[PDB]
Amino acid sequence: MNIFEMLRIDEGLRLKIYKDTEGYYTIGIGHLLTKSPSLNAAKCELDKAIGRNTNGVITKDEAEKLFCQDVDAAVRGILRNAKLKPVYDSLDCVRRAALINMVFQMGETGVAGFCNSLRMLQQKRWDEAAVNLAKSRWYNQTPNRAKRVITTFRTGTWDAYK
Ligand SMILES: [Cl-]
Ligand code: NA
Repeated sequence: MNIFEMLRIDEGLRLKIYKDTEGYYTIGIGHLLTKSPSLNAAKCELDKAIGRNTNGVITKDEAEKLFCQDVDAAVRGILRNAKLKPVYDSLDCVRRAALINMVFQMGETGVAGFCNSLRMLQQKRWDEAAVNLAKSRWYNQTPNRAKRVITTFRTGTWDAYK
């Protein structure tokens, strides 16, 4: 069990363009295509991201390649961010996955704005971090996923993904 398996559980897999929980055109394993309401714009982004004329449908291999790149981009966003890197560096491998999961879902800037939660995580105040992380739009809008990620921070185990 690892960051790829964890996000595959949380994001699912769709080979045709769908809308994410915010209503944004998405494909694959949670690959955001655009925030524009135009499905044509989403199709351009898809074709640009895949390197061929897709007409809104990709293969599982293409979805997994986007997923590889997206996980890498989440880690890169963490490592380049002055607020996120010290937290990441302080965490064990399982909790690092939980932080990557948040960045994959919400982006570097959004997660870097959890300033109190980030301090509690760095100080290994797990129960207090868990309570603070739930005081968020994130928890309220996607509570089942947030609960799994928070449980991962609270326990340092994969128990919520079993
Ligand atoms: Cl959810
Ligand atoms: Na939707």
